[PDB]
Amino acid sequence: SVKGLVAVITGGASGLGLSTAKRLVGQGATAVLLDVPNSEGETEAKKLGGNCIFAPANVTSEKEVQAALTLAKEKFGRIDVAVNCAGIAVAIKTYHEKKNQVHTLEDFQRVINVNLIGTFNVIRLVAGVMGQNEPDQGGQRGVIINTASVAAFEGQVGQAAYSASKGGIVGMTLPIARDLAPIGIRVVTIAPGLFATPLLTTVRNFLASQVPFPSRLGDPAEYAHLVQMVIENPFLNGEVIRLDGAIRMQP
Amino acid sequence: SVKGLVAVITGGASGLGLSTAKRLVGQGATAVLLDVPNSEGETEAKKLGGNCIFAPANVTSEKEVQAALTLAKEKFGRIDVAVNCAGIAVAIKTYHEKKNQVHTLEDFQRVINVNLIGTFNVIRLVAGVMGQNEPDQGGQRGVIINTASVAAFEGQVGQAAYSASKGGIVGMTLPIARDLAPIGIRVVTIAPGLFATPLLTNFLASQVPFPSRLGDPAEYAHLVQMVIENPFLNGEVIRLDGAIRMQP
Amino acid sequence: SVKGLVAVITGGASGLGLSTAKRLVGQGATAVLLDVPNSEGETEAKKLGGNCIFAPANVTSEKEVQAALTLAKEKFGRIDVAVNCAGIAVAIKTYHEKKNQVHTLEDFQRVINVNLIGTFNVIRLVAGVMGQNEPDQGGQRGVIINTASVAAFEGQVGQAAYSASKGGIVGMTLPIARDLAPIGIRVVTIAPGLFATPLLTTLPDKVRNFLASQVPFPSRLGDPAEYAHLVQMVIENPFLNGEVIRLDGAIRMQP
Amino acid sequence: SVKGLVAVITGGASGLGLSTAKRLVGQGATAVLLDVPNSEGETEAKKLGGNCIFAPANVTSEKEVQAALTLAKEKFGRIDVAVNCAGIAVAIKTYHEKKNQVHTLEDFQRVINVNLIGTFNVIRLVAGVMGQNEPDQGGQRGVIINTASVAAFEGQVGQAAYSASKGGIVGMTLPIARDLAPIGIRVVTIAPGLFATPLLTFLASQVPFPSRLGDPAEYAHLVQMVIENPFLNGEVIRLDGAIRMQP
Ligand SMILES: NC(=O)c1ccc[n+]([C@@H]2O[C@H](COP(=O)([O-])OP(=O)(O)OC[C@H]3O[C@@H](n4cnc5c(N)ncnc54)[C@H](O)[C@@H]3O)[C@@H](O)[C@H]2O)c1
Ligand SMILES: NC(=O)c1ccc[n+]([C@@H]2O[C@H](COP(=O)([O-])OP(=O)(O)OC[C@H]3O[C@@H](n4cnc5c(N)ncnc54)[C@H](O)[C@@H]3O)[C@@H](O)[C@H]2O)c1
Ligand SMILES: NC(=O)c1ccc[n+]([C@@H]2O[C@H](COP(=O)([O-])OP(=O)(O)OC[C@H]3O[C@@H](n4cnc5c(N)ncnc54)[C@H](O)[C@@H]3O)[C@@H](O)[C@H]2O)c1
Ligand SMILES: NC(=O)c1ccc[n+]([C@@H]2O[C@H](COP(=O)([O-])OP(=O)(O)OC[C@H]3O[C@@H](n4cnc5c(N)ncnc54)[C@H](O)[C@@H]3O)[C@@H](O)[C@H]2O)c1
Repeated sequence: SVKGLVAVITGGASGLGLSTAKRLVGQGATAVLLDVPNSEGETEAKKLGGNCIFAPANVTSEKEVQAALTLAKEKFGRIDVAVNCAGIAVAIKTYHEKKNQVHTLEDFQRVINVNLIGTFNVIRLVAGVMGQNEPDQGGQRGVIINTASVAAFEGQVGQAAYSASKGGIVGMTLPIARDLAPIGIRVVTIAPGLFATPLLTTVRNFLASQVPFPSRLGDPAEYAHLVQMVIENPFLNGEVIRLDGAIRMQP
Repeated sequence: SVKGLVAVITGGASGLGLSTAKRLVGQGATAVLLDVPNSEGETEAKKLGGNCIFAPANVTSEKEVQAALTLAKEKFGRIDVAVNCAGIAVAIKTYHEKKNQVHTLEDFQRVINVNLIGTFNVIRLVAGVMGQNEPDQGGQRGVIINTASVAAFEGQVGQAAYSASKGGIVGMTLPIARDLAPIGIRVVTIAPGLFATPLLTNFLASQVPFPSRLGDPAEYAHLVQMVIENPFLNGEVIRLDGAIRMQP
Repeated sequence: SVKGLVAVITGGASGLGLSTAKRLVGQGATAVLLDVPNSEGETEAKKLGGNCIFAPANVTSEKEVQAALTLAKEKFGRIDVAVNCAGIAVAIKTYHEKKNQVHTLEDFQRVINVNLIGTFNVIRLVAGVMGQNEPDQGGQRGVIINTASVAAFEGQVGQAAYSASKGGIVGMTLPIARDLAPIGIRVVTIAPGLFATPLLTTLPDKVRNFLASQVPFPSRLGDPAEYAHLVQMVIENPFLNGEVIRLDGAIRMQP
Repeated sequence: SVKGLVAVITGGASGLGLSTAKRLVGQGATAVLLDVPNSEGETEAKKLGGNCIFAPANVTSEKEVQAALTLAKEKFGRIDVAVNCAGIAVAIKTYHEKKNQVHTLEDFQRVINVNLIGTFNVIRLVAGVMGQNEPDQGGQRGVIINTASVAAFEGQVGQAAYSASKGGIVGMTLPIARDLAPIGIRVVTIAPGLFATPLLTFLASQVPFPSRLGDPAEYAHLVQMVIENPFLNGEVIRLDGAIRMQP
């Protein structure tokens, strides 16, 4: 059970992170939605009730992420779970032939900074807050769950920056789990396929037609169920799980 | 949830398969333990009550597996879930120079037959029984979960036969999920690390990063329940291993 | 350089194993084609000249493989390299809903037996032969190269048996490398994508006439000589071990 | 044969990139060592003679890489091969309890910027130069080889930033190969284990066989075979003596 756990969920105002918060709060946990000020964070935290609050923060900022973790610790006393869902996507070829356009350096850097450096910035700072917890009976002080993508493995045309960012999350999953093993913090990454979030919601239903079964986009509530299972299962650690209806992405 | 689902669990008399049966029956499902006659299948099925029965079957025998599946379908109405836990292990080097000892072909074949051919035998026969179910509201007719091992990825010295058998389970997970997509059967594989079961029959726990101990069979059972419940998990292998990576 | 090495190449009468033998013999190695009697083995070994001989053997037979290895080792004095290319393919769904047909157990067992158990059979029996070699200055006594397939990773509809057998070769590559590390035999597996060989008749027809469009670049079937070049690089590079290499034009296979 | 090809090798002043340049120039190719101004690049380029020049540049700078590729084109006429070996490493835990010390953001960013963004920076700019080449008889215009690491798969304690950077090179190998397929540029990544370069010079004893650090010239051989094999694309190759890294 997740009842009573405190979860900080980056990208919590929409899509996968919002669905996660709704499921964990419906199961008794407390959630802090960490998302940018221009998001619907405050609306969604109101709708989810008194066990969910909004902490405005950009995951690339050390100050702002420290302030949101400080608010979560003040309000709820501790942090037990962090879910990294904050992310952006772009579709830009390395070299776009009809326009003779090279991918810019700044667009690659922006996707790296939000998705990869932003996820490490939350990990590193939440690990220190989870380390102040007393261990449970099984030695555990917290669980950190990251969101990669099947683009880490079958990146499509146009996905170089996105796939590098998500490959980086995959690549650092095991060394962070090994780093935090002495303090009892599990680190697991989910790699979603194609899900019905603002990111995707003809262009869309072609995509969807490619998922072997079920033959549709993923429902965010399915991601949220996998996050609850990862929190609950004490032995799942250092691993990346595809959640994708058996799709393999073509170019 | 899993309430009302009917599961067939090979290797169900012991270890990971027994723990899986205990958990699903505790959650309201029915389980049929498929295991060899020499096992404690009957006593464990009686202990679990009327929603658990024992069907004696060797998974390399299509006659015995098909009889066990028919007993399950007649007793409980249908089959919704199959979990392949039947398996054996050996630790035999390919070649051992000091004793000039070559791994026998028979010892390799035996592990492939039980672990890999036996798992495929169950999959192919249970698929058509699941195909008889009316699809649920999301189109699903059943879920098949296999047991590979981290030895599919970091096989140790002595594990050539076991690793070939478990790498075959890994390798066929995707094409069987693609085969069965049109009738709504999901296929997922769990790759355990080191677990506390009779398969071990004295320094193993210290290698695991965290938790730094052998896995508890009930943690495998919990992951099985999650795979059964999640409609979108398919064609994937999941390591359940405390972040271990095996050295030689 | 492979000049002077003695290679035993199973599946040597055709396709990838034949091209391998042609390249290695053209670079000065000696090659023993191991392939079934009912094949072009003999003719191809004659066409390749005196450094190429045909040893009839089914890789599922312990006695035939041992007799082919013994023939290589007596004739040429030693065995330095083994290449496993013998294999078969079938396209059979686990369950075919339209025909209400279940994959037979014997069709799965036969593909496992040739592709997986036959490769292990060659490996286990050649390992002791290579361990009689004097180790070179780097400690090496031999190299074993196996052929899996991208089907170990992206098995298609109908490829359950094939992908199980090739997944088995991938899964055992590391433990066999670790087993043979103390006597200096490297173990490497190549996973080809789609190659222009007599094996292609397995695909539908309107599906084979279609392959090239799926390969990003080069946008065509692989040429067997490209597999052979990769085999030569694996034999030459001393530090390649316990690894599987995809050789596929960057394809990822769809269902 | 690589005879006549022009290769730009980042990190060319030392270690794996230098051994690659030595091997390729000894097989008749031409090589441009792209490495920082403070490296020994110019002296190593003179020792290899007229077919090897140095282009001082930091791979994280657009301007300096553009200048380096223009120098390569001006000297040798075209670019056929790029090899990304420029890289750095740190050993810093995500959180170190005994010191109560969080890994700094800046140390992680530095490693990501040189290893990952710097490799993409070279890839994107060299792809435009290789697209100026007429295709060979097989449609190819160039070959780009990157250097990841086994730390992309078994990153050790202290390797978070390095493993993130190297996992990003692995993750982007396939989409970049797919992006550049229509212009005939293959993209392949090598993931070395443990090699005897300045980055390292009991680790030797953990390699199954050969039981030693890798010799840079074995990485160089593997680069030459990737350049020569027309069908290797979108793949990552471990070059590691069968090691699997423990924590
Ligand atoms: N939807 C898919 O199909 C899919 C597939 C694979 C992986 N993902 C990953 O799932 C995660 C969740 O995405 P989603 O589909 O829910 O999309 P979404 O756009 O609905 O939600 C992402 C949220 O992240 C927030 N965010 C973006 N940049 C941020 C920043 N710097 N700091 C703080 N918050 C920031 C956004 O404001 C938004 O609320 C992302 O990491 C995405 O890459 C999505
Ligand atoms: N315990 C571990 O550390 C571990 C780690 C990784 C993978 N696994 C895998 O988990 C699965 C379960 O093993 P376990 O640890 O529970 O061991 P176990 O020995 O306790 O249980 C395996 C059961 O399979 C049965 N079985 C063996 N061969 C059979 C056959 N031909 N037909 C029918 N039943 C047969 C045995 O009688 C036994 O009851 C196996 O596939 C095993 O390879 C185990
Ligand atoms: N051609 C492709 O597209 C492709 C793709 C991936 C993997 N492969 C693998 O490449 C290897 C070579 O296949 P190919 O394409 O060269 O096909 P091929 O049919 O041209 O050659 C395979 C050879 O293996 C021999 N062989 C089959 N069973 C044997 C047995 N029991 N004992 C001894 N020899 C036996 C056959 O007689 C044949 O000469 C096979 O392992 C195949 O699975 C091929
Ligand atoms: N040596 C190993 O054991 C090992 C193992 C795996 C991966 N690698 C990777 O191999 C590659 C080569 O490293 P190496 O071992 O040869 O080490 P090295 O230090 O000998 O060579 C790396 C070179 O990259 C250059 N470089 C660093 N930052 C740069 C920048 N911003 N711009 C331009 N040049 C820059 C350095 O000046 C140096 O000449 C790196 O990517 C390294 O991460 C090395």
